[PDB]
Amino acid sequence: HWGYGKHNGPEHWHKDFPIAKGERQSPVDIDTHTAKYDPSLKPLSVSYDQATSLRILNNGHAFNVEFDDSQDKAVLKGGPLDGTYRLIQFHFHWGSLDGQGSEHTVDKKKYAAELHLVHWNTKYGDFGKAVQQPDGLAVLGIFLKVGSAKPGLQKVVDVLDSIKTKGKSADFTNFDPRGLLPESLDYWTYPGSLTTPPLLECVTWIVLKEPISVSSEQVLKFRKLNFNGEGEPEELMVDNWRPAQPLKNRQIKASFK
Ligand SMILES: NS(=O)(=O)c1ccc(NC(=S)Nc2cccc(I)c2)cc1
Ligand SMILES: [Zn+2]
Repeated sequence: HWGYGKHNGPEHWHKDFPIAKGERQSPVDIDTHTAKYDPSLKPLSVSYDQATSLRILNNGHAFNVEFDDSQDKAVLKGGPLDGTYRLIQFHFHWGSLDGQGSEHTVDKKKYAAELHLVHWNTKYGDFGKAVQQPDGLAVLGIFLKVGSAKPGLQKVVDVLDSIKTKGKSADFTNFDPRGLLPESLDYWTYPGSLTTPPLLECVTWIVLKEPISVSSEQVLKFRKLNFNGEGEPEELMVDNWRPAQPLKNRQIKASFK
């Protein structure tokens, strides 16, 4: 199975998922001097006030906080998007050290971690149909740097003990994802892919300019999670990030001058 180790990591993925070398792969480096301001871009609309979180899951690659997406409760729209995208889950990618961990980079700078809030286009009826479409998903990416703690993250951090190993899940209702956002909604956007297998080229990427700060103690507890299942040799869940992929024939647009 694919992973992030020496023998099954990002350099291996193309063998089972040929699209790894495709024309709109993610993540990418965001070159801030080359990204063009696009005045025709609309403000982002994040409507999370009716969000219903259900569960948190260690899936052996990261942990997912899952939401009830059987109704328009938590949706993303506007920006570069047409139509409504429902929140289905969010997850993080992070490093073994504070100097690495994000998937996207900004002028080659790596952040300590990166949050992905995953949304699917309601015109395709379910998530499985949506990932088969070029405009099927919208993922909102948010960088994390280490500094002051993020109060809105602590509920997540405190449950990680109960989902230490692969396949474990825990009840996680009444969590408000609005506590994970930065102040500004300024963003870059470009067409890309899932950053893990099957690497489908179905994503409109929306990456926020402003990082959130988390504490060293918060990211430390990320790093205490396990890739392996219970009763297996311990491998710490760290460096579950794919590095920057060739931009090729794409332009990154900025929502801001
Ligand atoms: N890291 S990311 O580009 O935000 C991202 C978002 C969603 C997924 N995978 C979803 S949740 N599961 C999935 C998707 C497509 C096919 C299959 I099989 C499983 C995988 C990666
Ligand atoms: Zn991700």
